[PDB]
Amino acid sequence: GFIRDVHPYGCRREVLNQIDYCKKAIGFRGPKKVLIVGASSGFGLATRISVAFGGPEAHTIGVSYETGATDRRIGTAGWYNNIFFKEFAKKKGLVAKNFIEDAFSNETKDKVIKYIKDEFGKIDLFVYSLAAPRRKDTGNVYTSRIKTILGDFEGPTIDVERDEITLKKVSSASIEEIEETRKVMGGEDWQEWCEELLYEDCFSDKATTIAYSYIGSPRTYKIYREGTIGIAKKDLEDKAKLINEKLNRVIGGRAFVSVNKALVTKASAYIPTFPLYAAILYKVMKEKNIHENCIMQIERMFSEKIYSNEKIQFDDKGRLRMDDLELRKDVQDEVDRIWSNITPENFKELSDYKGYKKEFMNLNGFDLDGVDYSKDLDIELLRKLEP
Ligand SMILES: NC(=O)c1ccc[n+]([C@@H]2O[C@H](COP(=O)([O-])OP(=O)(O)OC[C@H]3O[C@@H](n4cnc5c(N)ncnc54)[C@H](O)[C@@H]3O)[C@@H](O)[C@H]2O)c1
Ligand code: NA
Repeated sequence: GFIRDVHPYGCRREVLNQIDYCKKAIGFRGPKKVLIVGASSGFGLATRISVAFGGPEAHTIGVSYETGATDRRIGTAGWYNNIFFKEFAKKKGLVAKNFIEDAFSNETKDKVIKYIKDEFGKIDLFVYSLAAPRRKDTGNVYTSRIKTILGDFEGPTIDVERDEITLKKVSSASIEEIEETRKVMGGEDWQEWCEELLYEDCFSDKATTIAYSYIGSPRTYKIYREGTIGIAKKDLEDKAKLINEKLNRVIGGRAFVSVNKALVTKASAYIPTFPLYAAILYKVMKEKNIHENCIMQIERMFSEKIYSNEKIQFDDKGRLRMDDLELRKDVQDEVDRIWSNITPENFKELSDYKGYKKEFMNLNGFDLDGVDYSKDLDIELLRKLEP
């Protein structure tokens, strides 16, 4: 029998690589009691590692939805990340709790809050960053769709299995899809978490909460500012204000949206035009030593913009812009320069495809220096592993 999409110890190592980046950094202080929804991967994971080993030596509750190994299956990356982060966190004497539940349901929130007042203590930083393809409740099921609102979006995607470009297309969304996508990817559940945490008295005074977005360049506005994702994110952005206002009154805190930069996801892999833009961008930004990955993105966000000596610099919209380096004039030009020369035949050498692909396999624990791949694994060893 063979591994599939996830390597369990490549996952250990990847978490560890991000921990080691954090341990070595200039270090910051601020949060001590931290709640993350969507803690098992991407920014949730990086945020969790950045607050635990960034030097705040903070305690964390991760909410995430993942499954593990049975005698037949191997389980998800996020599942293993949760386990290894616990392991490495307890070894440092920090609390890492794991609720592996549906975050959208009330009986989950009640589990979480119940846990906070009883054992954990007042949360000082709340990060909401779950990306689900679907939601529940009531008893209805809403599905998230990546679509336009008018016309078509076609552009190149990257087939990492076959190292080639494929032109893929995205059509227009029905009114209800526009609406299901807003229930999933908008800031409603965020808002409801926030409120229930506030009134059940779980926010430390001046406490902070973020949610994460993406804006992109004009090339992708049809999708990210105009489409079903853009409408979901403009809703999220809107709820940011309605919470900033509240927590500022009741407990003197703040809420806001952080606009992250272009990163390689699985879910970003089959949106048109973005895989290729990001691979180009990766090159551009590497030949300017300003490329950042997920953990550098978050480290920088905390130790320079949120929890630094200086005062917090917001955009003209109440949004923290961590895509500031991505959207710099010189950088965008160079992408637009390279874009017009890219072909299905030469793309591998005009964009940082290598790095783009490396970063894909790494999410899943593949292609990592520090791991023995030809080695075999034991299924009974992975199942006994618990969060
Ligand atoms: N390039 C991009 O398209 C791009 C760039 C920057 C930011 N983003 C934004 O990044 C944010 C996070 O990106 P990511 O890479 O961190 O995502 P990710 O997909 O890696 O993270 C998903 C998290 O959601 C958790 N989750 C999923 N369903 C859940 C559920 N039902 N209940 C509880 N938890 C659940 C998952 O367990 C996981 O923790 C997203 O909000 C996305 O919009 C996207
Ligand atoms: Na996340």
